[PDB]
Amino acid sequence: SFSGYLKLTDNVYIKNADIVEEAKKVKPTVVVNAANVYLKHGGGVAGALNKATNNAMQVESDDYIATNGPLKVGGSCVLSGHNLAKHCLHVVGPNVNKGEDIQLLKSAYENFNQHEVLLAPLLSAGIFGADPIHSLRVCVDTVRTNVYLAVFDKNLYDKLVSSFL
Ligand SMILES: Cc1nc(C#N)c(N)o1
Repeated sequence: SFSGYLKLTDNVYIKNADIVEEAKKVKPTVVVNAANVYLKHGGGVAGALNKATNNAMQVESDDYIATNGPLKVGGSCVLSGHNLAKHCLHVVGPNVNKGEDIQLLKSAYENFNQHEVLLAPLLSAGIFGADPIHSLRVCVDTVRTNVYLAVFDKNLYDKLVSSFL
């Protein structure tokens, strides 16, 4: 199962890891993708997860969008986890660089409560432009299920752990 995680709360764990390598190792039931409403997995966590699936995640996602239309900011959909997980929960956190409402971050984390255990990144962090310290706070105050957070950046991981209240 999940190894080397630091326990933050009753249900939130954190590790300095590449979520792709973590998913390939653990093969979790659910890996969370830091998705956008169009499921265009170009960069950040989404680009990395999609590249690990040899673009199969993008092909599946394009068919999903053709059928259903775009997701809402704060929403999610469950698709295949391909070679990374049983399922991928594509969750859209607000993108601060596109001027989206940061208050939607709690709605985005609420999607995690539909899954007993997840491997996930910090929503709206990285190229989505939100403060990762704030994202971790919203995560711990919103998610009640077991969430294993993978933080790619070592310096950010250290800052997150050392400043955790
Ligand atoms: C290549 C890569 N970039 C990230 C991020 N963020 C990741 N998980 O893997």
